[PDB]
Amino acid sequence: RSYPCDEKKDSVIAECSNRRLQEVPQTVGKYVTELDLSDNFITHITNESFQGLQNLTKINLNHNPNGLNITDGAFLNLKNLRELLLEDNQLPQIPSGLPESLTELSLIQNNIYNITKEGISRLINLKNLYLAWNCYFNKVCEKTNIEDGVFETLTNLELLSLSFNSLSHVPPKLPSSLRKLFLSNTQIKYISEEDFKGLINLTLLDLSGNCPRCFNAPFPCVPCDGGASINIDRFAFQNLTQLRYLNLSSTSLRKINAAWFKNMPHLKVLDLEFNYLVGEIASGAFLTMLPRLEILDLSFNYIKGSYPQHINISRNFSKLLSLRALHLRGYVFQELREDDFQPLMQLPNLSTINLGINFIKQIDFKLFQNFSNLEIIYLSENRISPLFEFDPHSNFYHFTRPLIKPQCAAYGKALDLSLNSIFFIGPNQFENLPDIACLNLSANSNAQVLSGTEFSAIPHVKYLDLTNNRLDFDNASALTELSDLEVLDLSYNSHYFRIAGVTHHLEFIQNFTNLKVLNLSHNNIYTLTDKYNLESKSLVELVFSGNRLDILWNDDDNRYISIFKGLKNLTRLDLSLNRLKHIPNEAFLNLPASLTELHINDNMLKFFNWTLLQQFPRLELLDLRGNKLLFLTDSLSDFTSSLRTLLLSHNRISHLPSGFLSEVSSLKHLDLSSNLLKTINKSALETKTTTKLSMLELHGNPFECTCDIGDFRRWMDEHLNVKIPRLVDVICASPGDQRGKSIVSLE
Amino acid sequence: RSYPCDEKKDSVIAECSNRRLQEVPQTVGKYVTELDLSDNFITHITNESFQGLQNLTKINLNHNPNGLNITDGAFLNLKNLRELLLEDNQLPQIPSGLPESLTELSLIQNNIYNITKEGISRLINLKNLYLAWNCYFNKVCEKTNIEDGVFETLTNLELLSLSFNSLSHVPPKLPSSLRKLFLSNTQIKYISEEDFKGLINLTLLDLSGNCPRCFNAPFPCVPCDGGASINIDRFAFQNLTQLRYLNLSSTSLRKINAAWFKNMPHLKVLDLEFNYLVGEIASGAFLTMLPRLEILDLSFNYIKGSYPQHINISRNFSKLLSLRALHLRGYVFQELREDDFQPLMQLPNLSTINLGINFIKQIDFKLFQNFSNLEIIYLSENRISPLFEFDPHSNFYHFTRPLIKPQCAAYGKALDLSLNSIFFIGPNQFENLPDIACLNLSANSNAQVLSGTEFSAIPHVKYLDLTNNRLDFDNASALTELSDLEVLDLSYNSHYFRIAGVTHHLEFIQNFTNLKVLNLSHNNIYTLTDKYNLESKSLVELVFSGNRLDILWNDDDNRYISIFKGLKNLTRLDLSLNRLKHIPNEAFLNLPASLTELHINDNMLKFFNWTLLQQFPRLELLDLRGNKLLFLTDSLSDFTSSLRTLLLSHNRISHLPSGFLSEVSSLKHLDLSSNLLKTINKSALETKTTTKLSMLELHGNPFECTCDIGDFRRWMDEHLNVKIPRLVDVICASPGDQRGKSIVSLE
Ligand SMILES: *[C@@H]1O[C@H](CO)[C@@H](O[C@@H]2O[C@H](CO)[C@@H](O[C@@H]3O[C@H](CO)[C@@H](O)[C@H](O)[C@@H]3O)[C@H](O)[C@H]2NC(C)=O)[C@H](O)[C@H]1NC(C)=O
Ligand SMILES: *[C@@H]1O[C@H](CO)[C@@H](O[C@@H]2O[C@H](CO)[C@@H](O[C@@H]3O[C@H](CO)[C@@H](O)[C@H](O)[C@@H]3O)[C@H](O)[C@H]2NC(C)=O)[C@H](O)[C@H]1NC(C)=O
Ligand SMILES: *[C@@H]1O[C@H](CO)[C@@H](O[C@@H]2O[C@H](CO)[C@@H](O[C@@H]3O[C@H](CO)[C@@H](O)[C@H](O)[C@@H]3O)[C@H](O)[C@H]2NC(C)=O)[C@H](O)[C@H]1NC(C)=O
Ligand SMILES: *[C@@H]1O[C@H](CO)[C@@H](O[C@@H]2O[C@H](CO)[C@@H](O[C@@H]3O[C@H](CO)[C@@H](O)[C@H](O)[C@@H]3O)[C@H](O)[C@H]2NC(C)=O)[C@H](O)[C@H]1NC(C)=O
Ligand SMILES: CCCCc1cc2c(o1)c(N)nc1ccccc12
Ligand SMILES: CCCCc1cc2c(o1)c(N)nc1ccccc12
Ligand SMILES: *[C@@H]1O[C@H](CO)[C@@H](O)[C@H](O)[C@H]1NC(C)=O
Ligand SMILES: *[C@@H]1O[C@H](CO)[C@@H](O)[C@H](O)[C@H]1NC(C)=O
Ligand SMILES: *[C@@H]1O[C@H](CO)[C@@H](O)[C@H](O)[C@H]1NC(C)=O
Ligand SMILES: *[C@@H]1O[C@H](CO)[C@@H](O)[C@H](O)[C@H]1NC(C)=O
Ligand SMILES: *[C@@H]1O[C@H](CO)[C@@H](O)[C@H](O)[C@H]1NC(C)=O
Ligand SMILES: *[C@@H]1O[C@H](CO)[C@@H](O)[C@H](O)[C@H]1NC(C)=O
Ligand SMILES: *[C@@H]1O[C@H](CO)[C@@H](O)[C@H](O)[C@H]1NC(C)=O
Ligand SMILES: *[C@@H]1O[C@H](CO)[C@@H](O)[C@H](O)[C@H]1NC(C)=O
Ligand SMILES: *[C@@H]1O[C@H](CO)[C@@H](O)[C@H](O)[C@H]1NC(C)=O
Ligand SMILES: *[C@@H]1O[C@H](CO)[C@@H](O)[C@H](O)[C@H]1NC(C)=O
Ligand SMILES: *[C@@H]1O[C@H](CO)[C@@H](O)[C@H](O)[C@H]1NC(C)=O
Ligand SMILES: *[C@@H]1O[C@H](CO)[C@@H](O)[C@H](O)[C@H]1NC(C)=O
Ligand SMILES: *[C@@H]1O[C@H](CO)[C@@H](O)[C@H](O)[C@H]1NC(C)=O
Ligand SMILES: *[C@@H]1O[C@H](CO)[C@@H](O)[C@H](O)[C@H]1NC(C)=O
Ligand SMILES: *[C@@H]1O[C@H](CO)[C@@H](O)[C@H](O)[C@H]1NC(C)=O
Ligand SMILES: *[C@@H]1O[C@H](CO)[C@@H](O)[C@H](O)[C@H]1NC(C)=O
Ligand SMILES: *[C@@H]1O[C@H](CO)[C@@H](O)[C@H](O)[C@H]1NC(C)=O
Ligand SMILES: *[C@@H]1O[C@H](CO)[C@@H](O)[C@H](O)[C@H]1NC(C)=O
Repeated sequence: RSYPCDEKKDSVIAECSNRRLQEVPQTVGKYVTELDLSDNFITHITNESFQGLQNLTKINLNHNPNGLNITDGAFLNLKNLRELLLEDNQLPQIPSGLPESLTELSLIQNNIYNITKEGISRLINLKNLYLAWNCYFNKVCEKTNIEDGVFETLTNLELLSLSFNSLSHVPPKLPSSLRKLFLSNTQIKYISEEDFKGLINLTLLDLSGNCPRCFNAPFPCVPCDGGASINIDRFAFQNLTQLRYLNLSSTSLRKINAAWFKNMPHLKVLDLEFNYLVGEIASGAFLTMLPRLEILDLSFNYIKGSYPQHINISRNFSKLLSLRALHLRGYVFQELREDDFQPLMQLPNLSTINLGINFIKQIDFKLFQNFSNLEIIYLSENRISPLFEFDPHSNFYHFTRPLIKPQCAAYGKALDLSLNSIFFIGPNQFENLPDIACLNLSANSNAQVLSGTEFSAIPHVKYLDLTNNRLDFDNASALTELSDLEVLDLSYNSHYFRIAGVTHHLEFIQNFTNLKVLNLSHNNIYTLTDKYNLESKSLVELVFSGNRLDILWNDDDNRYISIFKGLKNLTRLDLSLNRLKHIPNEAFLNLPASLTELHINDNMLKFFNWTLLQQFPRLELLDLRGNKLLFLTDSLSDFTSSLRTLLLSHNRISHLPSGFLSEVSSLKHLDLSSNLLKTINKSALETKTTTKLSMLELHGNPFECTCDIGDFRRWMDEHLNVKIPRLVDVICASPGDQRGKSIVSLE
Repeated sequence: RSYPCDEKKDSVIAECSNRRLQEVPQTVGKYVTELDLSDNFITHITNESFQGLQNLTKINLNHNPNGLNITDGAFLNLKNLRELLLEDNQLPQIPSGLPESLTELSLIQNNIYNITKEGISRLINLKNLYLAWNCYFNKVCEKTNIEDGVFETLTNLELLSLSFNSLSHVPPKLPSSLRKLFLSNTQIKYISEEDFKGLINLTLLDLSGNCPRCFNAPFPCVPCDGGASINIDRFAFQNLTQLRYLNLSSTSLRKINAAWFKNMPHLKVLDLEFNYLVGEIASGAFLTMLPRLEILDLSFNYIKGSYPQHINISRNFSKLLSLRALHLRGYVFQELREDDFQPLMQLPNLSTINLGINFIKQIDFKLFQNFSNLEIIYLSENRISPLFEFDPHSNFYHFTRPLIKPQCAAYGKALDLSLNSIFFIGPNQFENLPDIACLNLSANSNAQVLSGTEFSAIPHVKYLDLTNNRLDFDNASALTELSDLEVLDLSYNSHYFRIAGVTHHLEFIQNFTNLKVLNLSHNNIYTLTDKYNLESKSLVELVFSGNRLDILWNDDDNRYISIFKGLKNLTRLDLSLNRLKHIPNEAFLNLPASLTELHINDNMLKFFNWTLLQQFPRLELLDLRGNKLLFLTDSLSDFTSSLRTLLLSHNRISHLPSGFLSEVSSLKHLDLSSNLLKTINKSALETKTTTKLSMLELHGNPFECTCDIGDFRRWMDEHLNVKIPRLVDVICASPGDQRGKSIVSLE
């Protein structure tokens, strides 16, 4: 049994990260090809650390310890080591005597201020070299010395990242093999005609954050004198004929030279965020030179102190024939009129329009249907009313998550109006819109009494997000015009639900013949009007977490005893976070017999009636994590032949009954972590049959490592293929001389 | 080392199929959850076959042997057996005493004519039961007796397949749990009001092939008397409110009762192929009752002997608001005019139109751009000119592969004009078309001299399929108007290439700045005009199989010695099937130094100069399978530190040199199957280092199983994680007493 790592198997990974290791383990399998030792407490690497492990092609030593001392030549023996990750190790230098086999080396987030021939010029197979984020913001550090011609040797180098270092000039003598060159936030003020003249293979150039626009910066930001623009020679990009990505965000551009793009016939992504380009947006010649451009980001180009009535888009936007996505967040303007987006309306592939964070107060919605074919109309975070801190592997200037959840966007055209002030829905709000399938009205503080007409103009919504509002369910016909609805999210509408004296009608749920997923979480539901039962022939999943089943199922009240029984198709039910101390037997018995997955985690349960599992013959997963359960039934084998996964972590169990690990015929995964087990008896292991488990989780119990643990230790050896994860965290609490050892120590 | 099965690891599969096993192996790992024993020579199953293997949830015994004798209660001990596959085993009955744990049982393609309570009524957890294809066509077999109420017990049954059995009537007493009911080709002539009256959960109903349309059938086909229609009671489908799929193909329908669909508000797929519905296509009321229908298949509804001028589509097609795909193959008509498809033109989601196999002679192509948004215009196999045999798990009436290759369709709008008679391209052929990205002109016997203007009206093609034509490359500007082209398929244009006295100009390949993949296979290329070199800065993959490099690289001719050198970006090169007996050193040396993958398989090579691998430092895969190589270099370790996979199966190698399995630092996968190895020496195994292999293939060598094989056998035990597949086929050829044993036998 592999220790302290967990092995996964076109290569074999030893997962050994975040395990408190104070040394490289000397027990790595000889068949391992990738070794992850990140996030431990390792302080020395030498030539003995990985002795003879010639199958290792990748080693991850990021974030050690929690500086890392690597001797000269420590890795030199590894003849096929290709990838070495040494991020966030407080290194003062590039380690010497690295193996010539390397194709990827990462030294991100260290204290390296000297890039030398001695450290890298021998690494002639290098393909990707990451040196970003060694000297930046208000760190105490030195300007980076790049030894003249250090990279010139590296004739296979395709990616070089030097961002977030103090460089002052583009390094000379770069190899023409480069494809991707990242020089963001390097304090370069001037790009010469010579800087990139031989980089005829380059596909990506990142010059962002040189002469930055520092107003309202979320980091320590140092502008060029006067807040001046980066200075880019007219001929700087003359031979960059392979460029697809160009990042000039936060370079304090006021002017774009259209002829910069004369010899980039492939440019596909242009990032121009956080500049001063309102004037170029209105009249820019560069827009005519980009007929293959797919993504244009012009976000945060606002004029400080200016709140113009309208956005001013050049007619030359009509020449962006391949455009797919246009991001215009943070331009800052009051009203969007149809005439204002005329230049975009014939572009055949413009599918995403992003107008987030513009403080727009009014939109002429009819305009969107006159575009050729929008699929994402993203208007989140405006003012519409009724009609180390930075991840070095992510984008610095924006989030990269999808604008609209993929599960909602998969249904078809999407309109996102979240985080505005559309506090009620008037009879004309959705007039003249495309056939919207995905609608987001989250966080509009909406208090509407939905009554069956409000979405009549967009009646084919399939995924509706009404979260974080204050909906008032006073009318049983709410939402019944949406006949095709499949997903409804009503999470965080507690406002009226918490008030006993107003009405709460959830009758409408029965009207949907296509509804599959319903989220009622965090509504503080404790009382309903007239009809006490939820009913649906179609619903498969109900999330009811964060409500008050403790009240609904109070022992003095019989009204809600079948609240979910009428969800005749239900397979997944989440009752977590409902303050439950015990469930009435009759209420448990009235849960739908169709259930396969039942979550009751994070309640306060001291009692569970196991016998009632006899009435759920399709139940595969039962989650009771995070409760106060003091004991387990001794008869689970009599109550289920379907249960596959039983999650019981974070309870107060101190004894495992006879047969618990063997007798349930279908049980594969049993999580008993973070309970109060001191031992596991022989009788628990085996009765008439032998275990069918494939995973048993036990970390965080106070095991007693006397000879009384001997039967379980022998059982572990007889049953190697029962995975017990985190053996390093399956720790003797006693006796004193064994405290802190994994139970897997001692004999 | 697991034998005779190969183990793969949320479950562990023992792959044990097609290994000539004459008995269930008694060596299955106790941790195995799915056991595949299909396609062996097993003839008996008893209660000893799977004794104690309580982790088995799935067993596949299909196609044994190559009848299978299963004793009463043989599987009864397995308490969690869920899936049992027993297809094509010549069973005369349902096995008795099957385990109550079963949720899936397949008895497809047996000799079972009796469905009895004794066999199935105890299986109350069954969810899917397959009994199809036990009595059909001209098999000698009996009508199926279904014991009254046999399925009524099965209150969890969701899928029941009885197709291709002689049933005569729908069985009574079906459980209302059913979701999918397949009764294709069951000789049922009449559907009563009672037949499906309680099936309120049904989503799929398959009644195809009852009262079949037998003209030109590719199987023995028995029509209803007179060729009459199936007889479906008006109220037959009255309660099938959950139906999404309805298959009435080949039921000899002339009339569709529109009110059959009155209570199917969810119907999504309607299959009506091989009927007599020309009159209903022209005027059918049913088209108004299907506003959620996505796929309509009306293929092969032609009137025998009739070749009308035009197709006649009802205006009611305009009511099919959700339609995505319309299949109208085999209607048979002469000309497609714009007025004829008016009813389809406003449907917003109609993305696929399939008019295959109509013998259409003329098309008004401008019509397609007036649809709302077609993405697949499939006109393959028409007459346009210049302007057991059946897989029981597939569809019986059509192929299910995508109409257009997904790699071509991923680029955008697709027009497939393959298998017509467009034998030259005139100046107006592609006028008035949408912006086509994927164009298929395969198999039009096209002899055009392409000259740089023929695709001017559709200049943004990205994936062009010109295979199986007779292109005449007399003009160096061919195809140069397609500036965005990324994939070009010129396979099987040997016609003019085989003629020495006509010109062959391939200069144009250099003009494409986006070209990634070029297929020149099967062109019999042996001579080019003026320029002897292929050149491209962008190309990554060239397929040159099936040409005459043997001639191009003849020792008396220096003209083609750098033919591929100018493909400066190339990583994948396929030179298979070029009749090569030896490659000139200088020609091998002139292959691009960028190569990662090089295929020279299926030539006639007796010589390979291994030393020349020193000039390919990115080479990862080398494929030399299917040649005549008599020996291997002894120095491969000196010639490469990049080679990962070396494929040498089907050559004539009889000795492995010292260090072959250990000394190449990067070599992981070595295929030496089907050579003439008698032994593997100690020195081959290990020299300064020890093996880095993770896979070694050795099946089909004539091994000598004397004590001289002892060093290799010990090495196999020391190196368990070097996978040697198919140990059953790694067979002693000698001595006589060991012949036929796996080398893994004997000590
Ligand atoms: C409707 O609009 C709301 C508000 O814009 C969307 O809420 C946002 O949803 C995203 C995506 O899930 C949340 O980001 C994620 O958060 C977690 C951190 O807890 C992280 O694991 C992910 O990496 C990701 O960043 C975001 O915080 C949340 N914003 C707010 C204010 O709640 C919602 O997704 C939209 N609905 C649809 C259907 O698109
Ligand atoms: C309200 O309840 C729904 C239903 O549970 C929540 O949406 C669901 O959120 C889960 C993630 O918690 C999604 O599952 C995940 O899907 C991703 C992408 O396929 C997968 O990679 C993950 O491993 C996991 O399976 C699930 O798809 C999603 N369902 C739908 C219909 O969107 C929703 O987030 C809840 N709302 C609030 C405000 O919490
Ligand atoms: C352009 O049109 C031609 C002719 O219609 C297409 O050729 C056809 O391609 C399909 C798909 O690959 C072939 O089917 C496949 O064949 C093999 C059997 O060898 C099988 O492995 C697959 O399961 C599949 O059935 C088909 O035989 C072939 N037809 C002919 C007459 O050659 C071609 O794919 C079209 N090109 C594009 C880009 O879509
Ligand atoms: C002419 O040469 C091209 C380039 O090799 C051939 O198309 C390629 O065919 C291979 C299959 O042999 C495709 O790879 C396969 O892709 C599928 C789907 O992703 C994957 O599941 C398989 O495991 C395998 O990777 C490859 O995608 C495809 N390339 C393109 C650009 O379509 C083409 O078939 C050849 N033409 C003739 C007539 O043989
Ligand atoms: C996103 C741009 C930062 C400068 C700015 C503009 C505005 C705000 O902040 C800001 N915080 N609120 C506003 C409210 C109405 C109109 C303009 C703004
Ligand atoms: C696909 C329909 C089978 C009956 C049929 C019609 C025709 C053929 O076969 C057939 N084989 N060739 C034809 C040529 C021109 C017009 C009609 C046909
Ligand atoms: C680094 O570790 C080595 C031993 O591996 C030790 O001799 C040396 O003192 C350490 N270096 C520093 C700067 O602490
Ligand atoms: C530049 O790219 C080409 C492919 O067109 C390639 O052959 C060349 O090796 C690259 N340049 C280098 C490695 O300097
Ligand atoms: C629009 O997108 C489609 C699908 O990706 C592509 O085929 C087409 O060439 C694009 N049109 C333009 C003008 O780029
Ligand atoms: C709609 O779009 C077209 C361009 O496709 C434009 O000419 C026209 O002015 C727009 N119509 C309206 C009403 O804005
Ligand atoms: C709900 O609102 C509708 C539309 O206003 C109204 O006609 C109906 O009477 C109300 N429904 C109730 C009270 O159930
Ligand atoms: C909602 O469903 C009930 C049947 O349970 C029906 O009485 C009611 O009319 C439906 N309401 C609407 C507006 O469809
Ligand atoms: C029950 O759920 C499944 C899965 O979503 C669905 O196929 C079926 O239509 C549902 N049943 C009903 C009556 O709506
Ligand atoms: C379990 O539930 C049933 C009532 O439904 C009862 O017979 C048995 O007493 C229960 N156990 C407990 C602890 O209430
Ligand atoms: C079932 O598999 C587990 C490993 O997942 C193994 O330890 C156990 O012995 C097996 N049980 C039986 C009865 O074979
Ligand atoms: C089937 O095999 C059993 C032994 O397992 C044997 O007794 C019996 O004769 C066989 N049945 C037939 C019909 O051959
Ligand atoms: C019919 O489907 C429903 C879901 O709406 C389900 O509750 C019921 O169990 C199914 N019918 C059966 C099992 O007979
Ligand atoms: C058309 O398809 C889209 C995307 O799948 C879907 O949102 C929409 O509802 C469909 N329109 C109709 C009329 O079915
Ligand atoms: C084009 O399509 C529309 C329906 O969208 C139809 O009314 C019109 O008649 C068609 N035009 C031509 C020229 O066929
Ligand atoms: C190829 O054809 C073009 C168009 O016909 C013609 O103008 C040109 O002269 C020819 N190109 C040659 C012979 O290279
Ligand atoms: C094709 O490429 C060559 C340069 O190698 C150039 O002479 C020729 O003009 C190009 N032809 C066309 C039609 O673009
Ligand atoms: C070489 O190939 C890669 C992968 O397709 C591509 O990124 C690059 O553009 C190519 N180089 C040239 C010069 O076209
Ligand atoms: C391998 O190639 C080179 C010539 O390029 C030569 O030195 C050596 O003789 C060659 N070996 C054979 C067998 O030709
Ligand atoms: C490398 O891994 C193989 C299994 O893939 C193993 O048999 C061999 O002993 C390993 N070699 C070394 C040097 O550890």
